[PDB]
Amino acid sequence: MQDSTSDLIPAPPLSKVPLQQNFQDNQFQGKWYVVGLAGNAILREDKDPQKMYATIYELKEDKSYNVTSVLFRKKKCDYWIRTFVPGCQPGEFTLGNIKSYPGLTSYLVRVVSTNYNQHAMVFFKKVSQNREYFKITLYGRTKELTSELKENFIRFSKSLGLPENHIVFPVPIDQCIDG
Repeated sequence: MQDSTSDLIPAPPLSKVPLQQNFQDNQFQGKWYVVGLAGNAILREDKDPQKMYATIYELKEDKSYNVTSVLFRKKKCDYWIRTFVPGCQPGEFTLGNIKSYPGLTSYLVRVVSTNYNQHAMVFFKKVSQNREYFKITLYGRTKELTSELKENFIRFSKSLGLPENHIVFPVPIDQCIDG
């Protein structure tokens, strides 16, 4: 080292960090296909790639979401649920009961921009008693998306988020409706 190196990129603006308008819970609740995964505390290893899964957002008549994440087995798909609830208004939600929770310190969720006919992007941020990690995902609320969406998800995140940490889309297809 000790020579010209790669520190060219300037401070990345929020341009990769927009937020959904006043979209409503009562119609937003649905089932997306997990299509990319990036965060500072996320483990993307070439040796051990992450299989993609699915998650369904189901609102309840009490400004709250019960979210079902679907996973793949060798020939079965199973369900597990986490809850999400809007903070004070639409656009901001939290997970669990971090106010009442012991080792959960601060869980805030804010989807960036959805395109429910193609794709949507999530900004997930949370802390445990003393751990700080955040994750951003892109998934497909439709049966199919675009083949450009692969390069486009990398190039958009790359231009704004460069290769800072574990920010990639190690998510193949393998939709569980085909199994």
